Amino acid sequence: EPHRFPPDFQWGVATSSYQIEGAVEADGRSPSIWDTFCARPGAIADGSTGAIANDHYHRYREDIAIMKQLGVNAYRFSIAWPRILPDGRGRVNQAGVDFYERLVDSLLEQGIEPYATLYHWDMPQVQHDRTPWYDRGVVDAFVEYTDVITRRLSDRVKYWMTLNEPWVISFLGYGAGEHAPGLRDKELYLRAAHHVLLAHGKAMPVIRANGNAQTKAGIVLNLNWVNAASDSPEDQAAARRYDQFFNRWFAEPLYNGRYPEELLEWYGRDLVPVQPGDFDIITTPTDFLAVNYYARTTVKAGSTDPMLQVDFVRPPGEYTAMDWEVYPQGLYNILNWLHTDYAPPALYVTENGAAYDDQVSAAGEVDDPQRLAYLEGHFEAAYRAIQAGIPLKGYFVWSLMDNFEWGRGFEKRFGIVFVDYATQQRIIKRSGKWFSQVTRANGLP
Ligand SMILES: OC[C@H]1O[C@H](O[C@H]2[C@H](O)[C@@H](O)[C@@H](O)O[C@@H]2CO)[C@H](O)[C@@H](O)[C@@H]1O
Ligand SMILES: OC[C@H]1O[C@H](O)[C@H](O)[C@@H](O)[C@@H]1O
Repeated sequence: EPHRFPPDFQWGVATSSYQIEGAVEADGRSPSIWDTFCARPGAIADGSTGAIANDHYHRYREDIAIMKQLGVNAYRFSIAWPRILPDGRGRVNQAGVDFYERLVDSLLEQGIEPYATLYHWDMPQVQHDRTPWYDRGVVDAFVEYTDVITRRLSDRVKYWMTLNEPWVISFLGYGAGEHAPGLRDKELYLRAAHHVLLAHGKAMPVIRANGNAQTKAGIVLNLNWVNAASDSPEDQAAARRYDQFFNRWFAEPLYNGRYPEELLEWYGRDLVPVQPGDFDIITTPTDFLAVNYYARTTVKAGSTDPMLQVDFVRPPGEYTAMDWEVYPQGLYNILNWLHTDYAPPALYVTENGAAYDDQVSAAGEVDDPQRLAYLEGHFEAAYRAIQAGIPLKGYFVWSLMDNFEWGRGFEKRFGIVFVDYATQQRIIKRSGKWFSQVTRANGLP
């Protein structure tokens, strides 16, 4: 049925700075909101921190040799704000810029296109003390950081992403208390949600000004396929509300200068601190939309989430170790929705992958058939998306290697490369050896 991807398709792997880098005190780095959040009891399921992680700081060169073995033509990573501006603003930490210059230099000389995420959830603690995401001052703080780092790197970085997953930043950070800084307040979530969009909009012309005519920028949304548990009229209303909350809350502002009206009303329209010209800033034209896709969420009328009055149903099917339903059709559905409704000139899958229990065999191999089947089904959905005329330009697997899985710690392994945390040994997994032939064939056997 299906083989070959377009000739210039970007095959990638993805990481974030706090998840892989470690060396949290090295070279003038100040603590991030995650360094502080990991101290909180019950915050990390395994009681771990990102202090060491994969030691990608002291070890990037070896990790790039592994990407060459995987045959990626693209690597997606984040830049740690805590290393660039340790005081949050003002004094540039030259050693911090240096690391990202060495990283980008070593990537380009191995022919790997760098895709840089500016914010992947690791705001300096000291800056959070002045401007939490719910404080409108955060916008100019982020623009300043954007300005400093885009001035140093845009000679060599063409592809820039503003913020990773506004929903996670605002709801998990400020609404559910599950992510740094660990606050639980409807108003704080809605304000943080708005300042993430504004921070995205205000950064766009700074990225373009500090670049060339080749510079491309956009935001990264997490989007999952949402499913009504039944056709009961109040189960379909529950699903519609969770869809608005999860998928439409950022996409509608970015393309149509509006929040989803009925959920805005349900919340209390006043809680969102919209000022004049905010939607003009939020709608600033992007070169692409980056999508982070993992699962189908099936919703019923209920009160688990008391804010949304919904319960979650697990339909019969396959579940990852995160307890996420495997649903490749979902990826095709999300990409087609975005295509038909927002017509972005380019789409990237900047994240997709799965956590399964990995073991090193006596032979020293990691046999992950369930991860391999996850990836195969989703690459298949992406291939169908391209055949339907959807302008998908690349696909980045989450993740290059096992890393700090935020509130799950190291117990959840998303790598196509295994990490023995005892020694920092990388073992390419079966899923990784298969990916290595997918990249070289530029499609599926
Ligand atoms: O760790 C479990 C975590 O899962 C969900 O959060 C996901 C979300 O579905 C994704 O779209 C993704 O980008 O990021 C999240 C981080 O894992 C749950 O909603 C969340 O409460 C839960 O902690
Ligand atoms: O929580 C699973 C994934 O969610 C998000 O998409 C993050 O960018 C990634 O760091 C994490 O692994």
